[PDB]
Amino acid sequence: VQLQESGGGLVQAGGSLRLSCAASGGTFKSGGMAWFRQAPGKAREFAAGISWSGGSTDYEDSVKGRFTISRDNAKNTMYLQMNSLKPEDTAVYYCAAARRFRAGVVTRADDVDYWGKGTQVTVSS
Ligand code: NA
Repeated sequence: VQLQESGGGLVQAGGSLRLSCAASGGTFKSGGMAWFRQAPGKAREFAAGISWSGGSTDYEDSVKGRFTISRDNAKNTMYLQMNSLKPEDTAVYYCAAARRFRAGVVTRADDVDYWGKGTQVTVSS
């Protein structure tokens, strides 16, 4: 499975941003998926996760209530809606996926088989 992020760049504090991730549309598919984010020289920290079907989600504590993760398995996409952006949201955002067999919410890098290249998001006053 390959993954590719879209969205990003310079965004306004207090605004919103939607990131998207394209996943394989062929014979190999993602299971659970997630967004991770990385501050400089830090590890890829979990931000939001979603089960294969989309029925279950989880969020890092500082984004709960502001971020929504969703997916469209018909089109092989996965989205992060990021509201009320904060300076602390500045990071490289990575799309992540488990193998299809692991259908639960992904919350740990140990369970991420497939990574995107990442998209930088810089929240400016
Ligand atoms: Na990529």
